[PDB]
Amino acid sequence: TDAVLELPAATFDLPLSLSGGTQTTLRAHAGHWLVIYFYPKDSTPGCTTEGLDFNALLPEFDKAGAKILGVSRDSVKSHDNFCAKQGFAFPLVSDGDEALCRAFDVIKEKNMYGKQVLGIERSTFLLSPEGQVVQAWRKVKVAGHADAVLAALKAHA
Ligand code: NA
Ligand code: NA
Repeated sequence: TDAVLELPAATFDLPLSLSGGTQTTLRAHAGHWLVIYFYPKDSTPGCTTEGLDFNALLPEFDKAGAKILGVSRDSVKSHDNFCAKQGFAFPLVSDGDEALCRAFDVIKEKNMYGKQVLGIERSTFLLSPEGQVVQAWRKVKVAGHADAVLAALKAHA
């Protein structure tokens, strides 16, 4: 009833490689809210702006017991460098095989260059303590986005 997106059951058990060398799974986050934001490329202007915006709001997400994960298909080492340079205090998922991206249907196609071109569409989701995807933002506008996600989280929580 309250889900806006249905994930395959296996999605919740995928090993997600994080910055810093550990793995997590979505099921491992049971019992608390989770914000998952997908972005197309480490260390680019929009992705850096977005990450810094979430980072600045961490204490507000903490107040709500929520955790955040950023996701792109960059490598663990790329993510480590990005986190260190920017000072991010939340993890980044290295979804190199786009398994998590496909589950959330964020790999979108565009007819461009006389080709069918597939890429990550900037998107964010709110996952409830019981693993339901209860809100989505697609084709995300970075300006104001982290603030809007925090507001929605508070309203849902
Ligand atoms: Na960087
Ligand atoms: Na959760």
